[PDB]
Amino acid sequence: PXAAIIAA
Ligand SMILES: [Cl-]
Repeated sequence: PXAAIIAA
């Protein structure tokens, strides 16, 4: 979930 936010 933390990577999801950063990538987005
Ligand atoms: Cl961006």
